[PDB]
This record gives sequence, structure tokens and C-alpha cells, in this order.
Amino acid sequence: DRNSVDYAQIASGIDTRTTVMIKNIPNKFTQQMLRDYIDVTNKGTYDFLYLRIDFVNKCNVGYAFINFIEPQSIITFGKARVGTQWNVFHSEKICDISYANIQGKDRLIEKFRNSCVMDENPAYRPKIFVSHG
Amino acid sequence: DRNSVDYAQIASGIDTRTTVMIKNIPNKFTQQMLRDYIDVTNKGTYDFLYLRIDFVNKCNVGYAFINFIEPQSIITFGKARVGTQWNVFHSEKICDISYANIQGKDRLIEKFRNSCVMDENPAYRPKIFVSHG
Repeated sequence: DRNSVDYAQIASGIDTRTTVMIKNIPNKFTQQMLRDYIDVTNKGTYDFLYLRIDFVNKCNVGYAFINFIEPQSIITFGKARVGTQWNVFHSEKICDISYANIQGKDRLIEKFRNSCVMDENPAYRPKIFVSHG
Repeated sequence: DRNSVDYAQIASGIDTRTTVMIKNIPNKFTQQMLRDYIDVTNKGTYDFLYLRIDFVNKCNVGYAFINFIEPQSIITFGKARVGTQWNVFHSEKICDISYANIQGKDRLIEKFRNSCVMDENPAYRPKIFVSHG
């Protein structure tokens, strides 16, 4: 909506935003494969890449943060990848992108440098709630 | 879309789906506060609750899985909470819900019981990529 990506608006110097979400990633992906996936068309063009990893099952959550050094790199990646399928063979999930709310290598670095409280008891680690009966 | 929640369709016995996402949770929330938040109107009515926790900064990711034991409980919670603001005072984020893709306490339990590979090297733990210069 306010965060959907318009190529021509990057091309024309309007939309200077550099942080982007790669969405619909198969739950069955590693950071490394994502790197490799991106580096096919966009090697060297990004400041920051984090494929978000669930604390509990250590799967990815289906999206990643990437900050491109230059906004036009978004066009290179989008044209090449948005629309296409992650794996024509092993997942029906297809790739899409949108601007993140947090923008800029600097804020991204702080997001993940500073841990959050998880509970009032600091000895706690996240425990799913489940019941039976 | 295919997963948006229609109360009257729960009420009428059409939509038997029980797994739901609580969305737009402030990054600044704990599982416990979520439990407490839910238990205000829906104590005792759910099988499964997991507020998704980022492996790296140990923040929540802005959403949680909840499986209600009975589909009408979704109406109780939605009417009470969707639309309202998590914290009228300390976050402009407001609460919304939608059906999850994974449905049912049983599949949810397996999702999080079985760890995923994170890398080909099993000694690896998720490392953000960042560069400067």
C-alpha cells in the first residue's frame, strides 16, 4: 500500500528508500541459500541481509530484511525475481518484495543489536503454551 | 482474502477453522502479556498460543499463533479486540486477526516440535550479514 514498490519511482529518483522485504520465502530455506539466491542477480549490492529465524523451531519465518546500497538495485532484483517461483519444483510459493517500515542499514543494525525483554523473569526462555483434554 | 475472518460464517457453522493469527503486536510485548491480554475475554478457550520470537534480538515478530478450542471463541475475541489499540497510550499499533494457513493444534505442535536445518554446517548459528565502506 504505502509500502508497495514502484520501479519507475525508484528509477526517477523519487523513492530513495533502500530497505526491502523479501516475502513468501519457503519455510524450507537457509540464509546461505538466500544469499546465493540474491547474489545471482545482485551480488555486492547490499549492506544488510537477515533471514528472520524463529527462536523455537529455528525455521525461517518466510521473510528477510535486506538493505540495498543503492535504490536502483531494487529494480534489478524485482524484475528478475518478483513473480518467479522460489523453486518451480519443490514449493509453490512465489517471490514478492515490499518496502520495510524500518529503513536504513543504521536502524536495522540497532534493531538486532539490542535484545528485548522476553519476560519479567530474566531466566525465562520462550515456551509455547499448549494444553490437552 | 481467502483467510480473512467472517464472524457470521463462524456463527453459522460454515467456517470450522480454529487457528488464528493475532497481528500487529507491538514489538514491545511478552508472551505473558499476550496471555494476559487474551485471558481478559478468552481465558480457558485455547489449545495453543505462541508469540513468535526472533532468534537474534529475542523480540517478538509482531504476530502470534493461537488455536481456539471452539470456533465461536474467535467471535468473542475479535469483537472485543480487533479494531482496538494494544495500548492507547504507548503504541499506535492496533489489533487484527486472520486465519492461519496451518490449522489445528496437531499440526501446530508438529511445526514447532521439529527443528529445521539452518545451514549445511550444523555448528552454524544465524549470523546477520552486514558490511561497511
